[PDB]
Parts: sequence; structure tokens; C-alpha cells
Amino acid sequence: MNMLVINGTPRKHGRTRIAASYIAALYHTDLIDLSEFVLPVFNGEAEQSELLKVQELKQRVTKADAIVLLSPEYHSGMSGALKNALDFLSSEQFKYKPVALLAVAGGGDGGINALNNMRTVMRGVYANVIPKQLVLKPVHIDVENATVAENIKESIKELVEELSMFAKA
Amino acid sequence: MLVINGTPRKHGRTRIAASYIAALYHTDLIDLSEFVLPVFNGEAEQSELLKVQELKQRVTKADAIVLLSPEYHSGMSGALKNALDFLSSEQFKYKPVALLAVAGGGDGGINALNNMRTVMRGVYANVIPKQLVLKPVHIDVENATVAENIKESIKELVEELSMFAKA
Amino acid sequence: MLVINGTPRKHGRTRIAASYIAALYHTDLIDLSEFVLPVFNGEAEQSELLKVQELKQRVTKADAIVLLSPEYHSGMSGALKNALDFLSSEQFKYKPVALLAVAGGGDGGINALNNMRTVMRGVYANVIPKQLVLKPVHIDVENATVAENIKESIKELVEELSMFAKA
Amino acid sequence: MLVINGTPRKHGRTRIAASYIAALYHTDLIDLSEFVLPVFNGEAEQSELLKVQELKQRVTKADAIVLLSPEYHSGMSGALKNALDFLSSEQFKYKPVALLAVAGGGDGGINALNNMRTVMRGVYANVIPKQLVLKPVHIDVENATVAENIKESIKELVEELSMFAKA
Ligand SMILES: Cc1cc2nc3c(=O)[nH]c(=O)nc-3n(C[C@H](O)[C@H](O)[C@H](O)COP(=O)(O)O)c2cc1C
Ligand SMILES: Cc1cc2nc3c(=O)[nH]c(=O)nc-3n(C[C@H](O)[C@H](O)[C@H](O)COP(=O)(O)O)c2cc1C
Ligand SMILES: Cc1cc2nc3c(=O)[nH]c(=O)nc-3n(C[C@H](O)[C@H](O)[C@H](O)COP(=O)(O)O)c2cc1C
Ligand SMILES: Cc1cc2nc3c(=O)[nH]c(=O)nc-3n(C[C@H](O)[C@H](O)[C@H](O)COP(=O)(O)O)c2cc1C
Repeated sequence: MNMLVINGTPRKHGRTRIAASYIAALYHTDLIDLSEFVLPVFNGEAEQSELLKVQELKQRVTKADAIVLLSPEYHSGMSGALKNALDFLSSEQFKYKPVALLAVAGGGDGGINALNNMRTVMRGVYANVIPKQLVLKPVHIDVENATVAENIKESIKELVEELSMFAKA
Repeated sequence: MLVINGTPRKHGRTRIAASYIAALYHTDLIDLSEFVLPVFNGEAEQSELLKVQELKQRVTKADAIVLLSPEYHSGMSGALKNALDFLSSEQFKYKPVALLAVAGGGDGGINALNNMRTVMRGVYANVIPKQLVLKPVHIDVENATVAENIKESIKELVEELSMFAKA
Repeated sequence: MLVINGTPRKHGRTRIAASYIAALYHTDLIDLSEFVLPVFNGEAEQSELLKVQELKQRVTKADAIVLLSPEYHSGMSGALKNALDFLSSEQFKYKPVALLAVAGGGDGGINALNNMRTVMRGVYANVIPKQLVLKPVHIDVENATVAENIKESIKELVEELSMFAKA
Repeated sequence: MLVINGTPRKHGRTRIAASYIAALYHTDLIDLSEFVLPVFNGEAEQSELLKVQELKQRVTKADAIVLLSPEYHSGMSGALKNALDFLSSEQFKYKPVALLAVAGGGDGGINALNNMRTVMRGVYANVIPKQLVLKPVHIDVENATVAENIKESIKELVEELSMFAKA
């Protein structure tokens, strides 16, 4: 298609999971849901590299032409679950890969810290993070309807479109 | 005082630095290379896990914490962040914390420190000014200890932490 | 206690916030809106100027500092950073500091806070955990003061700052 | 292509590095050590100033920018930030930008880079992945040029910048 969406929240009832679901559906992308895609904690031993899930993670990330990286803001940073998943990876999978960042925060001043955390880590693996970044609040998520609210759809639209533009370049 | 090793690798350099500090100053030690937690999932039953309970108790008990982490991809280890996701200001509020990052070289270290500092402030911890970046040259793997060159810097770090803790 | 207004704009919101704190908590006040310093150039003759001498002297004399800044382009004001460039850990070492940023809206505020935080610890200052982001809704321009909705948040900020100062 | 020297010091190392790049790739050059601006105050009259109009014009016409800055107190120079405060996304939107920071050594460099990356993204610029930290060893002051050991890295940096600009 050939885009990929990664849900960074490990909570099955997490808001980030809903945002990711919507994007994956509307824009016909691959979807990695960390709430369902449970990895072991990276520990650096050889057998972990043989793990089915680990090989799948690498495979699906490499084939992606562009990645929408979503994460909830936990303690002013990305989820430990998402960071752990990335710890299995490297520039091998991310080099020059167009990445759009989206953080789901709960409080008032939350969101930017998670984004910066993700941007720094992504740049660390030589990814190409696009300028436009998005912070979602509870008001942007329609839990009862398992989708995002109308108020945020335009922003997401622009995010994905800018990502696609960088991907074509 | 409590020392927390943020590297999940049993052979990690960060574990060596953490062990040295813990033994030299007779502190409590939480070693994430042995202290294995499930990946946070936000479930209530998970938060009731004995290990999670233990983590909370030992952190809140601590008068001061030396927080060590390797730099993985310009940030703290996922293992450490995952452990922290189980916790909150209830365990960290106003608690004196000293930051130490072990990087593989180059320009590594600061990103991990900043990541940790931001997260710790997020849980209302009292992060002291002095922060330390260790490189492979500062670690003696053969003898499973730190190199002589960094010992004074570590001493300065701990003593400043103690100063903030007693104040 | 010393309050520093980071906004160079005479009509800026940050100036209103700063003036409020200085007035109600009877503190010293450095207003970069009219405390005009030249652009740092590293020349020795600059440190001879009475304003920079005054800046250094009032910072060292302060028992605790409330550092306010607008968020310009996801960072602290150039005016404030320029003023800080004249200074160093000589004036800031272990200085209790509380951060406050004023943002135009949206997702602004945090970047300026982090910027100031990183710079402040860079000069070895003791930045307290509690930090504030003020939005237009927190500023009562018509009455040239802060809104009632933010007064006790500031109160808490000053309280925590004082606590760190006493200890 | 445009090269911006962030150091306001006429004898700054950053000025040396900037001059090397500007001459090697025959680029435009804005030298803040001699391109003096007033402290931004937000008043309409300032935008009438020749230097301000010049700054805006030369930035917009640039197809790519190499942004250099010394690390002052774990951040970009106040001189550079002040200059950027005059500008906005109107001049930087989708502009390819390569970051380079000159640090006095130690753990310095990353903080200045992060500061610049955050601010640049704040004005909607397109900051490339590759970033460079130059240290004293990478600068030959007596020869008024960069050391041979860093010439390759600088080349790779400019080449990646060109690639993103040709997109
Ligand atoms: C462990 C934990 C830490 C959190 N810390 C923050 C925070 O630092 N800032 C914030 O805005 N929200 C914070 N929240 C609230 C989340 O932003 C909120 O749950 C949001 O919906 C994203 O999380 P979710 O995708 O799992 O639902 C935290 C939530 C959890 C579970
Ligand atoms: C997954 C992973 C990512 C790493 N990324 C970085 C990096 O971003 N910057 C760096 O300086 N070193 C990096 N390294 C090297 C580590 O800093 C090095 O292993 C160091 O000894 C600390 O890790 P350790 O405690 O597990 O030994 C990375 C190592 C691993 C295993
Ligand atoms: C040059 C400039 C850049 C600005 N960039 C931002 C921004 O990055 N984020 C934001 O929330 N507000 C931004 N604003 C709006 C200010 O935050 C707003 O004016 C606020 O009141 C603080 O500035 P002040 O103290 O001068 O009033 C910017 C304002 C100016 C003058
Ligand atoms: C006001 C000031 C603050 C400085 N702070 C730092 C620092 O935070 N980290 C660092 O590595 N170097 C710092 N330095 C040293 C500079 O990195 C050094 O002068 C280097 O040559 C770059 O600055 P320059 O372009 O003016 O030469 C500082 C220098 C000055 C003048």
C-alpha cells in the first residue's frame, strides 16, 4: 500500500489504540497493536533474536515505506512498551524511513514530551521524522464509537498526507 | 539509599556501574537484569502482582535513588521505562534522584539523561543538578568493576545526592 | 527572592505574570522588557557594563529565582537566553529555581520549560520539580494582572520554591 | 545553500567552521558575529530595520540551510535564538536544515542540537536526520580552519542536506 501504523499503548482499553485503529482502517495500512503484540522485555540474549514475534516485528517494519508512530504519554515520555519494542530494532529497519509522530495525552500540558522522546529515539535510529506532529487529547477520541472524534480528522488527514509526500520524495 | 540498574542485559556495562555503587555505599539494589517485570498493560490485576508491589515498596522506602540506565537509541532502556510506568508520584514525589547513563560512545549519554530527567520530573522526583555519562573507557569489564578514572566523579555524584537527601 | 521576566515585549503576557508575582510576594524584579542588555559577544568590555554587573550581582544575591519566559518558536525567548549567556554557574550553582512559561496556545509551553530547565541545570542551578504553563486564559490583560484561576497554582509554585530554598 | 554562523564571538570556533563550509560549497553566509541585530522586542518598527528585512530575504531564498551554533549553557546561543525570533514558518516552512553544534568538549553538543532541532521544527522546518557535534579537536584555530579529522563528516552532512533539498 504500503504504509504501517504502530499503536504504542499496551492497554487494550487505551485511547492510543483507538486512534491507531482509525488511521489504519481509513488509510488502509498495516497495523501493529502492542496491546495485542506482546513482546518479552529485551535482555540481549541470542535466543530472543529467534523469537517469532521479534522476527515479525523487524520484517513488518522494514517493508513499510512510511510509518505512523503513535504513543500514549506515560510519565512525560513514550510508553515503556513501545520503547522496549524499538530496543529490538535499529537503523537497519529505520534508516531514512519517513515517520509521522502522534502522541495521546490525558492531562492538560501533556503530549509534547512524548513526541520529543519519540523524535529523539527515531532520529537515533536514523529515521526521517516529518515536521508535522500531532497531540491528541481525550476530547479527540470517541471511545463509545471506537473511533476518533470529528474534530481531529482534518489534523490526522494532514499528518498522513504530509507523510505520504515525504514517502514519495 | 537505593540503586537502580536500568539495563536488562545481565552482561550490560550499566549493571557493572550499578553494582559498584551499591557495594561501595552499601545501598539497596534493584537490578532489572534479574528483576523481571511483565510489560505494563494497565490492568488492575497486573498492578497487584507481588513483584510490582515489591517495586513500589522499595522505591517509596528509599531516601534517595541513584538511577542508572544504558542509552538505547538515544533514550533510556525500554526495560527501565516499563518499570517506571508501573509507578507514579506516589513513590517519587520530592525524592532525591541522581542520574547516570552508560553510552556505547560517540555523542551518546545526554539523550538518555534528558529522557530520564524528563520522566523523573514527570513523577515529581527531585533530580539533582549533577549527572554522569559513562563510556566504555570508564568500565572495566574484565574485572567486573568501574575504571579508576571515573571513581571520583561517581563519589561526587553520590555525595551531592546525599546532600540533597539530608537537606 | 528574585523574579525574572523573560519577555522583551513591553506588552507581553509574561511581563504581566512576572509583575504580579513580584508585587504580591515582595520580590526583586528584573524585567527584560526594559532591562535592555546588548547582544552577548564574548568581549571583555561587555562584562564591564553596569547592567551585566547588576545582572550578575542580583542573581547571586537572590536566595531563590522565579524564571518566567514566553514560548517563542518552541523555546525560551532569545532575550532571556542572551541574558543568561552573560552568566554562569558562578551565579547559579545550587540556586533554587522555579520555571514558568507563557504560551500563545495549542500545545505550547512545555518546550520552553524544557529549554529553560536544560539551560538552568547547565549552569548547575537547582530547578524544582513543579513547573507552570500559563495560557491566555490565565492572564487578565484588562486588569493588568493574572486571572483568579491561576493564583493558587503560582502560590504552590512559590511555596515549593521557598521550601527548597530553606533546606 | 545558506550557512548561518550562530556564534556572536568574532573569535568563536563556530565562525571558523561556518566559514569553512561556506567557502567549500560556495554558499551564502550570515555571520552573527558581524551581522548584529537588536534584541527582539516585537515592535513593528523593528521589522523596518534593514538587517531584519535582509535576514528574512536571505533565509527564504535559501534552498537549504546549514545551521551552526556554539553550545552556550546546554543550548544554542542567545544571539541565534534572538535572530530566529524575528522569523517564522513563513521563512522556514519545509526548509531543509542541517544542524551543527560546536562544543567546548565534555558532554556538550547534543543539548545545543536538540534545542535547535526543536526550534527549527517549531518554525516548520525540515531538519535532516544527520547532525554534527564539533569539538576543540575538530577545530584548528591557528590555521583558522577545521581539522582534517572532521572534514569527511562535514561532507557527509552537506551531501545528505543536498539530497533532501533535491527531493
Ligand atoms: C502509567 C501512565 C502514566 C501517564 N502519565 C501521563 C503523563 O505523563 N501526561 C499525560 O498527559 N497523560 C498521562 N497519562 C494518561 C494518558 O495520557 C491517557 O491514558 C491517554 O489516554 C493515553 O494513554 P492510553 O493510550 O493507554 O489510553 C498516563 C497514563 C498512564 C497509564
Ligand atoms: C538496543 C541498543 C541500543 C543502543 N543504542 C545506543 C545509542 O543510542 N547510543 C549509544 O551511545 N550507545 C547505544 N548502544 C550501546 C550501549 O550504550 C552499550 O551497550 C553500553 O554498554 C550500555 O548498554 P548496556 O548496559 O546494556 O551494556 C545501544 C545498545 C543497545 C543494546
Ligand atoms: C516570535 C514569537 C514566537 C512565538 N512562538 C510560539 C510558539 O512557539 N508556541 C506558542 O505557544 N506560542 C508562541 N508565540 C505566542 C506567545 O507565546 C504569546 O505571545 C504569549 O503571550 C507569550 O509571549 P509574550 O510574553 O511576549 O506575550 C510566539 C510569539 C512570538 C512573538
Ligand atoms: C557563554 C558560554 C557558555 C558556554 N557553555 C558551554 C556549554 O554549555 N557546553 C559546552 O560544551 N561548551 C560551552 N561553552 C564553550 C563553547 O562551546 C566554546 O567556546 C566553543 O568554542 C564554541 O563557542 P564559540 O563559537 O564562541 O567559539 C560555552 C561558552 C560560552 C562563551
